[PDB]
Amino acid sequence: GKIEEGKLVIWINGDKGYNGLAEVGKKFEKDTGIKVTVEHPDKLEEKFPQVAATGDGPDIIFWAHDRFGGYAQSGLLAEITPDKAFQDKLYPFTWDAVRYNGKLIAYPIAVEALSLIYNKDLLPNPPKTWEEIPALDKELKAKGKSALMFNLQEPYFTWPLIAADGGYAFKYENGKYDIKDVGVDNAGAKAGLTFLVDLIKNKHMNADTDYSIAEAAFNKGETAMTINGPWAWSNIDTSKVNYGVTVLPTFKGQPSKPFVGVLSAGINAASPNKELAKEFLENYLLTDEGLEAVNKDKPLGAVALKSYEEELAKDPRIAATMENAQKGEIMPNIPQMSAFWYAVRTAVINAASGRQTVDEALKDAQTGSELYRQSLEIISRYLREQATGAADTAPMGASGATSRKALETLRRVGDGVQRNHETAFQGMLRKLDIKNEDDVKSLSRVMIHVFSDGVTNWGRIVTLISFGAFVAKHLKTINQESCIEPLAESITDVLVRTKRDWLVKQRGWDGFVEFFHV
Ligand SMILES: Cc1c(C(=O)O)n2c3ccc(Cl)c(c13)-c1c(nn(C)c1C)CSCc1cc(n(C)n1)CSc1cc(c3ccccc3c1)OCCC2
Ligand SMILES: OC[C@H]1O[C@H](O[C@H]2[C@H](O)[C@@H](O)[C@@H](O)O[C@@H]2CO)[C@H](O)[C@@H](O)[C@@H]1O
Repeated sequence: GKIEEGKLVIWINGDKGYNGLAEVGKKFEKDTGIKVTVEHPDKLEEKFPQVAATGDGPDIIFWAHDRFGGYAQSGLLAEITPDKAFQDKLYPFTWDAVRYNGKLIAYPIAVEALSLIYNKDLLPNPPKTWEEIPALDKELKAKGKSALMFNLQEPYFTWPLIAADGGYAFKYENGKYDIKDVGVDNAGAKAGLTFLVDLIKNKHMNADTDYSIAEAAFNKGETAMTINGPWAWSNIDTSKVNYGVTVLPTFKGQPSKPFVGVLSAGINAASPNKELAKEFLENYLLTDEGLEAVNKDKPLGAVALKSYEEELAKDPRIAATMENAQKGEIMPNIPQMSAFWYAVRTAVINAASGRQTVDEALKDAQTGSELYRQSLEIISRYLREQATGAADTAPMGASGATSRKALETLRRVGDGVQRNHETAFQGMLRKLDIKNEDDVKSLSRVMIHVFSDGVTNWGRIVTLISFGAFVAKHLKTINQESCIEPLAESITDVLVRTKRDWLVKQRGWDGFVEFFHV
């Protein structure tokens, strides 16, 4: 339950240079007498938010930057406040990757992008296009080899192809994300994923291939190509395969667009060792010697530290990494990234296995990715118009008909629940004694308990939201209207976290509208 004072516990993924990181920890111990323990738990990016929410977990968590906005939003990360001298030692765009609501919430370490890795003794020149891979596989099959194996279990590896002809996560224009505008089930995404599925149908790839299977095949000289990041180069070096690292193939004449990650280190908000952690990260790890120790274990990519990157940049494999990165897109760090990845992971796995068609898989992924924002739209608008008596005139935006009709439905059914359950609602409002924002943020734990116990149905979702409206009316009448949007956010988080899979199975809010159709 409590993080131990006077030591450092660090989590890093098991594909990274954790032995090199431990060597940095031993240098830290030699100076300070403070022991550093490096661990690489399975699913650490899922475990961290669970354990840290209880005040437990590591002092320092390493992951790509995309998960950190979610952690920061949940209050799990300490704000990072390096001095100018330190900040100037790292590239500005790396600090940008770890900025969330105006605050730095991790230290950037290195820039990662996937590349095409190829065996020059099988394939002296890499394919420039995805479309030529089937014919190459046919040539290679006659030699008792295959063209390509890569991890089909993690959507990170398949995204570059999905993105190539126009798939996107959240639209980015005019220096801004439009979180309502999700690009998972458009014609471009379908074209990419169909190409992948056709590779599998035509026995060029196997839907069961995972990281270890692809890595072993490439490193044993059994397959001519793989798709992987810099961390994989150590094991390829050890294997003695004559390998190149190059630009990903094009699809429909367009570059493959990898999602670019910045390996980052956050400090747990519950750590009593924040000063020790800052010292470790700034004055041991983010040094030429610290990064070299990690990079010698498993390569980092293009490091954030300018002095060391100037050495590393002369490596053609790093040049290739950066070429692919420039053709791709820096991942968002918005809290909705976790859901996007979960939705797309399932879509790829189901399309690849034949459990769903591409169209079915991508429709579900779209709905899953849109769920938080659409739910918040509906719930916020209902609570606010209930509180004030006046509706919001702003356009609903994307999937607007569904939002509008869900709101219209919820007006009917939710107004009814408020009337019929006035007595329970008034009683409970009095018991909970909500006076301010602090009281609203305290509701989540109890709300999750109540709502997640028992059966799942649309009626209970209506009760959740309708009591929210009942509370919002109270908040407005005591001059606490500023608490309504935090309330709506809390209710939305409870709903979507606890009922994600059920919601997607209903066609989200279209299910709700149909369920209560008069
Ligand atoms: C039965 C019921 C449900 C449900 O079926 O899941 N929900 C209610 C919401 C409110 C009420 Cl009054 C009732 C319910 C209810 C009760 N009896 N009857 C006859 C009714 C209709 C009281 S026993 C259940 C209960 C409620 C709380 N506790 C400690 N136990 C307050 S902690 C909280 C909970 C919220 C909240 C939802 C929005 C905002 C704040 C919330 C703060 O939503 C919980 C999920 C929705
Ligand atoms: O597959 C979804 C997954 O993609 C990214 O994770 C990468 C990670 O960034 C790399 O450093 C390397 O470890 O491979 C992972 C893919 O298995 C996202 O960072 C992650 O949040 C997301 O779930």
